[PDB]
Amino acid sequence: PRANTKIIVVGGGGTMGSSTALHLLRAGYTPSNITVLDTYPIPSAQSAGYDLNKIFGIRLRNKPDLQLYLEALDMWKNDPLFKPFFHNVGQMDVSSTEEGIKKLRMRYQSLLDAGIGLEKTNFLLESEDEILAKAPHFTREQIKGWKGLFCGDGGWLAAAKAINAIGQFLKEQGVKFGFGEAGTFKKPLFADADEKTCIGVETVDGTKYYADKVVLAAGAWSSTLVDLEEQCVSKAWVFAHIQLTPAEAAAYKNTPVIYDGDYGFFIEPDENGIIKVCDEFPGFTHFKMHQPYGSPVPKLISVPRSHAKHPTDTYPHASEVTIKKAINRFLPRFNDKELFNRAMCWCTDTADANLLVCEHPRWKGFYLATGDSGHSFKLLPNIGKHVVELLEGRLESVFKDAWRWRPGSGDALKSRRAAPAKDLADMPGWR
Ligand SMILES: *Cc1cc2c(cc1C)nc1c(=O)[nH]c(=O)nc-1n2C[C@H](O)[C@H](O)[C@H](O)COP(=O)(O)OP(=O)(O)OC[C@H]1O[C@@H](n2cnc3c(N)ncnc32)[C@H](O)[C@@H]1O
Repeated sequence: PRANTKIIVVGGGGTMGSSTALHLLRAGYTPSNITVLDTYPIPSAQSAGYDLNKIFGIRLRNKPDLQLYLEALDMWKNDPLFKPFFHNVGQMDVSSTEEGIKKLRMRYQSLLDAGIGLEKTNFLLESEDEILAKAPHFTREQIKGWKGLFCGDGGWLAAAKAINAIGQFLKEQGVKFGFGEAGTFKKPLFADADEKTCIGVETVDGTKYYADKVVLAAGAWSSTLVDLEEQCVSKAWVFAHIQLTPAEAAAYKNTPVIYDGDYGFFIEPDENGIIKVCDEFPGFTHFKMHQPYGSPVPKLISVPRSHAKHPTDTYPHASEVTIKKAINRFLPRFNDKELFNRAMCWCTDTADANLLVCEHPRWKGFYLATGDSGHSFKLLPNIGKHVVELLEGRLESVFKDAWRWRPGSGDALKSRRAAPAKDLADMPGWR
């Protein structure tokens, strides 16, 4: 029974972890029977969801994407917990190359082919007046030859504030927590030597926790903690910040997310006039030597870098150039603004960009909730519901099949992206 079942959530201070913790409580699980274990207190300061904002937008690259999007949209708009952090300003994809424009038109036609009537809230913009109509901060000279795709259900998400909102609820309900070395996963605990029955986890300080079921939602650290057999390759993307005065930020109030595949994107300034700018690239890996549990031999795994141990860290010099090019494209008036809060954000890719959400093949009672593939923060409100369904053996096949244990199903180093990720050991400047 739910009331008498104990669950351990590793990485419960992150996106998929806190979501799982939330839906356990909603399902009627006893709060004191739930134990969240994360290196950092929720919201985890090293979590990929520990950001000013993320983008919410429709994307149909896999079979479960449509239902996951519709589910999250419904909750981002109506759920009293998540609603205050969704800003529905829309999103616009632009391009001036013939291949980029070609790609816009195909993405638009892709939405139509779903047959649910997405053409009602998604429009192609073939004129310059149509573009300026939805994004008046551009100039007519700037957007000469641009074509646009406007998705109206889009917008951005107050990321860290949303995870923090879940955390406040968890603590207020009486969920037990473990931080620092007492919250840092080391290995699972087993009943016998055959290791076919998991009964808990041990942290790096030696502390042991016992429960009926364990959930591993360690994000980009998952493949370093347990042996995922190269199903997940962790990569880092980059962003920077610029600050506008209230008078400068005025022309961008309620502005749609602007995106161009050949440059990157930016989001409207927040409460403090801060604009974030990402670029567009396959990501950076960081292979460092590590022994994940389940592997008999120290493998070389892409491990996220610790900002705590490396304070001077920003990002490679190549990133500085591409971020400045993005700024020159979208916000040329601010080309003299200073960049600050340069940082790297870590995700983990699967081969087909589907999630990795499944019970461990051998470790019965041990479950995996990772494989975010750098596009899953949008699933914060609803992903935890399906993880619970997995634990109770009620996950529908459309999700269970795509999220299945699938080693040797392709190369996650390249994934669905344009190129294999380069490593930070070959990029100068970030250290
Ligand atoms: C990097 C990035 C990602 C991103 C994005 C922009 C950037 C720069 N923009 C997005 C967007 O616009 N829209 C969107 O939908 N997603 C976007 N993303 C991706 C998103 O951030 C990730 O997909 C997602 O956040 C990852 O989820 P996950 O739950 O997997 O990740 P996490 O929050 O990092 O969770 C990890 C937690 O695990 C804890 N941890 C790590 N190790 C341990 C150990 N050993 N023991 C206990 N806990 C551990 C971490 O501390 C963290 O709390």
